Amino acid sequence: GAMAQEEAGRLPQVLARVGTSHGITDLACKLRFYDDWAPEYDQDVAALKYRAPRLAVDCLSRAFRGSPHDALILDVACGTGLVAVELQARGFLQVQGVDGSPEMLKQARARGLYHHLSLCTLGQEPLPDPEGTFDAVIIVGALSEGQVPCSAIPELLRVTKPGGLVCLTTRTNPSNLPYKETLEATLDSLERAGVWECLVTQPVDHWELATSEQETGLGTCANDGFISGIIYLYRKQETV
Ligand SMILES: Nc1ncnc2c1ncn2[C@@H]1O[C@H](CSCC[C@H](N)C(=O)O)[C@@H](O)[C@H]1O
Repeated sequence: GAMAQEEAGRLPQVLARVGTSHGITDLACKLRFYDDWAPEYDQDVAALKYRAPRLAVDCLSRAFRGSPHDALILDVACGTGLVAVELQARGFLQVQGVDGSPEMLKQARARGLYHHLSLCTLGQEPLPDPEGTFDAVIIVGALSEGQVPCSAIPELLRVTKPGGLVCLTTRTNPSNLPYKETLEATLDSLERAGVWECLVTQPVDHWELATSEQETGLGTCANDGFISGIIYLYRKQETV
């Protein structure tokens, strides 16, 4: 495909391509190309100031009545080694998930924090784990924008049991800035439906990028008007 299937089906392409299989050398090659930029992505989060991992992990435990020790936690391809290392110290002794880049997998798997990690990118297709599997899931830097199509996230929720916790972070408004409010309304519909109930939304640097204290004036010279980086935690299956 081109441009990761319009900056949406990127990962989804991998499941499509991995279906053929029987190509460990090239399958690694494709991932190897992704990992080429990978290091450039790491520094990118620092520039974005994704506090999520710090507050995100803390917030989950604060709202997570169950112990990550006895509960089964889930992490996605965006389960950066450090989040897991912090997760372990946080009190998570049980973790499962899926990741696309071996380098991303190496931190998690080689770390020895994740009980079981699986290679398999996706996005416009269901998550690898089954429903009612893990008591909670925590992914960072993966959303509708070629990485993890926001419709698929709810699949992660599906693999999460009721009363569980789902934690995610990425660019809130990479595009469709007004759609965020539309997006927020969508969560409420799911909450109302009973699928999941929004708990809290942790602060980030997303507001400042789109809106500047000075004003609209010289907007282009201000390099502002786009909201990015935000974290939030939702409960699994709850009433309104
Ligand atoms: N469902 C999924 N399965 C596997 N990998 C996924 C995934 N969703 C996102 N990813 C990961 O997201 C990255 C996109 S391309 C790599 C860029 C950089 N490593 C980064 O962290 O963004 C890959 O590392 C890929 O493994």
